[PDB]
Amino acid sequence: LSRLDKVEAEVQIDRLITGRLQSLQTYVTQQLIRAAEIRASANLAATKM
Amino acid sequence: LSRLDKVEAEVQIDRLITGRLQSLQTYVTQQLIRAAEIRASANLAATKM
Repeated sequence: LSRLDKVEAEVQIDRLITGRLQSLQTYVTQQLIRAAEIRASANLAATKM
Repeated sequence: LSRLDKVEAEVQIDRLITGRLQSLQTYVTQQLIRAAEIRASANLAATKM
C-alpha cells in the first residue's frame, strides 16, 4: 500500500488475503478437531471422577 | 454471463468458483467434525440404553 495504488494494489492484497484466509481456516479447522479430542478426553475425565 | 463473453467471463466465473468451492468445502469439513461429535453422542446414548 505504500508502493502501489488501488487498481494495482488490490491484485497483491488479494493474493495476501487468499493465503492468510487459507492459513486462518487451516488453523480453525485443526483447532476444531483438537477441541473434539479434548472433549472426548474431558468426557473420560468426568467419567473417571 | 449476460455481460461478458467466454474469455472475459471465465476469469470472473473462476473467481466465483474458487470462493463458492471454498465455502462448500468449509461447510463439508465442519459437518464432518459435527458428525464425529454426534456419533460420539450416539455411542454414549446407545451405551446408556
